[PDB]
Amino acid sequence: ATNHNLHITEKLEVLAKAYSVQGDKWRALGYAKAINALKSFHKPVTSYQEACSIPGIGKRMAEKIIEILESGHLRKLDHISESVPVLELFSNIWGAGTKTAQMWYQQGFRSLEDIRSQASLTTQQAIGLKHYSDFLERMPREEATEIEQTVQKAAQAFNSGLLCVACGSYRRGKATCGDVDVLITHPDGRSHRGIFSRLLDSLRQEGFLTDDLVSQEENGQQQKYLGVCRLPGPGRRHRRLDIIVVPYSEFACALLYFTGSAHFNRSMRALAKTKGMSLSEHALSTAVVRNTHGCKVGPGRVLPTPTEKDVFRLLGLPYREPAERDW
DNA sequence: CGGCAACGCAC
DNA sequence: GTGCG
DNA sequence: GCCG
Ligand code: NA
Ligand code: NA
Ligand code: NA
Repeated sequence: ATNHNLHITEKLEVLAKAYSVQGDKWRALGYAKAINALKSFHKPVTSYQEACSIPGIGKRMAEKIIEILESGHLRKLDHISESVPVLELFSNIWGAGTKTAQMWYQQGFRSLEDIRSQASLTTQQAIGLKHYSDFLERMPREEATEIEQTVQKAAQAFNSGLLCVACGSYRRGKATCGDVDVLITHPDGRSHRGIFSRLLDSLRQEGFLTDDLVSQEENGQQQKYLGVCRLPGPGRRHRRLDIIVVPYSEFACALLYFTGSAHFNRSMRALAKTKGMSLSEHALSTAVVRNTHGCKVGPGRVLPTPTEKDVFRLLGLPYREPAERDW
């Protein structure tokens, strides 16, 4: 879908990025949703009233949209802190968010070399810094495929019945991916247990995993690994890789969650909410039991969902293919 | 005005 | 408990 | 920022 409001959305993206790097995530979110709507509008926006009519665009956003449209500029841009470029630079380091970026900036740091030479770094941040360039690039989906096949080969050697699927943007069909998230499970509902640890060991022994950001995270019955991998061969770059092992009964909800996108997951959680349910990476459940003070006193009950279609069905929604889940 | 999800891990 | 993804 |  052609963007008939490019000059507009271009200036709005710069402002949104400013808010995002300085910590105002909620304000940045609002901009991102409004920007999406603009890029996909059938024609160049021509009036404030019309702008206001689009879902996601309120008075404030319409006010800026019309300003750019009629004046060609957005004055709010000329008042952006000069620090934004550096705050984005620092926040591009895996493990370093806005607060850390802010702190380093207040210490006078301005470049990556400054960081490497004078900044205090967590273990995760040091790995993120040393792979700065590799991690900022989006890999061709062809490489993500090789990464997924590598994990799957190691996994299936332990149990040929395991089901492995790369999620994230890869599953949504994008030509390039910022990372690879391999979701692993077993149809018999129990054989996924005792795989996670030895799978990581096997991949580590074979030289595929090069650094661990979080060797193991236990979220209910789900086990997650966050790390760094590199395919064999000269010229290969280091890439971000997550491996998640889950019980079959939660496979559909895990698939949906890790496939995303982050915006799609938000709309689905909100929608589940309007229907007295909650949707997480674990399951689709009925609303939690609350007391006189609207406080969690008892978990809602899990509504079994064998496949993603079941989740949409129970939510009264038409099924949506992964490629259609950017928003 | 408050919600926009909730959570685990590193520190 | 803060920060991060 | 947007929305109820
Ligand atoms: Na600003
Ligand atoms: Na970061
Ligand atoms: Na507010």
